[PDB]
Amino acid sequence: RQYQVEAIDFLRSSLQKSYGVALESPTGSGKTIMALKSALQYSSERKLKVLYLVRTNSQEEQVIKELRSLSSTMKIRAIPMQGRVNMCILYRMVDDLHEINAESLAKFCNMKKREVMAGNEAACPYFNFKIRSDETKRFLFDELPTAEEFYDYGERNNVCPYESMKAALPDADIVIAPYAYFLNRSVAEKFLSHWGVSRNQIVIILDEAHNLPDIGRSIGSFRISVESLNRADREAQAYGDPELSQKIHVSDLIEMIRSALQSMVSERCGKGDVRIRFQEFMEYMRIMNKRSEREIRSLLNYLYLFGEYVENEKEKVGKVPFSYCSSVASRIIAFSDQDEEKYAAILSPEDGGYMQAACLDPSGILEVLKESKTIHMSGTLDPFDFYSDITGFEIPFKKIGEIFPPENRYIAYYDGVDEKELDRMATVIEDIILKVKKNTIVYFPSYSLMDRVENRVSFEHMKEYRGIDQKELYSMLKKFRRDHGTIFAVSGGRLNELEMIILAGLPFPRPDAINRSLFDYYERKYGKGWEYSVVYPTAIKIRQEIGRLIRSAEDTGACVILDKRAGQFRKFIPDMKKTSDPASDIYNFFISAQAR
DNA sequence: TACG
Ligand code: SF4
Ligand SMILES: [Ca+2]
Repeated sequence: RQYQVEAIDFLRSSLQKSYGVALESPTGSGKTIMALKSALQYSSERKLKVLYLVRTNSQEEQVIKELRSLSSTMKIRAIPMQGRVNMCILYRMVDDLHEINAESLAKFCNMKKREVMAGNEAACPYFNFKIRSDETKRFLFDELPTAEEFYDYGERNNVCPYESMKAALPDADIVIAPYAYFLNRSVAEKFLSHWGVSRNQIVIILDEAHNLPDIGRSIGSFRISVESLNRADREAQAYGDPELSQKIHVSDLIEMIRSALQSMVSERCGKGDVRIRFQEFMEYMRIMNKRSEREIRSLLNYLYLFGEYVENEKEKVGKVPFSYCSSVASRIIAFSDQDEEKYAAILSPEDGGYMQAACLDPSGILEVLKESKTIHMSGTLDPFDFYSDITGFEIPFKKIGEIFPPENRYIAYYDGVDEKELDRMATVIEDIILKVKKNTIVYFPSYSLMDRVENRVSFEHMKEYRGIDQKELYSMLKKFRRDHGTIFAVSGGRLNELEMIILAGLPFPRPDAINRSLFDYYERKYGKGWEYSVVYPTAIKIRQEIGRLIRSAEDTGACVILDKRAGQFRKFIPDMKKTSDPASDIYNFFISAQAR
């Protein structure tokens, strides 16, 4: 109700006079409706389309549900859009590649469609008149499936989801797409073109925008792994392993690359990840092979031209024209030409060994979004100054504070909590749990600590473990909402029903190379390394978790933070109490709330 | 100064 009116007003007027707007508003405030109504209002006046970017299928389904409602209220021409990597049914049938890209799939699809047009309808049996049928268009526009549901619909009806989405798109006013789809600039431009629209002509809603920095860093980062090298090696043998020069064959070049990477990892990586200089890869190359830099560069160029050859050979024989040689050479070459200030060259022994261009500053990647009107929504994004510096977005901001009765939520920190430190941490967690007897999830900073703590004990509990799983995460959540007690999980993972959360320590980031790189970056740039690389991400983590506790005026919930250093976060959690025995303090809180 |  009332919080929504003033937020919509603020969002609407802000768009007239700025390139975007940022709204913080708590969980349960209806961010997606506030954004939709503001954007639709604004866009109807000026004849613009609306693009809603989401990071996960869960954010996707939330938005698509809201949009389905409005559909009765008003006429809503919305579809999901995703690229061929997720929506092409055919290629995972005819091939099992371990890496893929959009361009290889365009070439592959276009060839399949030509074969179908030439009268070989079985070449791709998904490419048929149904792509443009009233049945298909009605299901998209009237049912408004998620991309997952539409893929499932497409399999069942023998019709291609990708092409169907693309055919409906000129007639969509609203598109729900992954950040990863739209922020791929190559893909983006084809996509705007099939939409029939310029960047000037859209309002983009950035769902859960507090992730925007990491979404930028992630799409801006790339790596070269040993395993990628190995797949290139195989590809080289299959395609003739030609001389690139001198008496250096493709496989020799690959061996040079791999052995350099392996030597770097063996000599440089101690405790874990380490930051190196970009030219160091080249140095190893030069010294191990007694070659100049210009000679190694020429060989890398020859390796890319070889990959071009492989893509061409694959294409003409009907395969997906993806080349690991091409993919590897372009990453090695880009790795060596990277902005030494905005990026960190990172060496890791993880996953068999890799080298990475870690994008430290996402403002560059995120900048194309300024060509559109943007709406940045999150529960978890003040101090805006921090967001602005980091994203490069200088736009009006409004915080909707608390909308729900403050007495229905108890947040506290306890300062009592090494091998003795664990035993205390466990004893403290135990009293709270056994004594309070309510549906709880305990968040740990690390899996190690989770395990270390998961004895002493015990009480029944479940664990968002190791490499869950996607499927298993659902069975787990569903268990927790019925035969329901205590869940353990880590702050990195994908996490009435939820009544308590216990933070077994503050989820500070690991002091690894990337994080130290980010610290150094923001320290050199703003003298705020600690604030931007440690404090702000941790506050965000904490609030996202707390935020799930109350999603209604009548919802009840407690959170306790088992950490001395928690008072430091009051400036992001201003209502937080200190406690000296949280067991009883919390216990008494739930009694009070039971009174009505 | 202060991150697992
Ligand atoms: S029509 Fe669809 S399924 Fe067939 S190749 Fe193209 S994208 Fe893949
Ligand atoms: Ca190519």
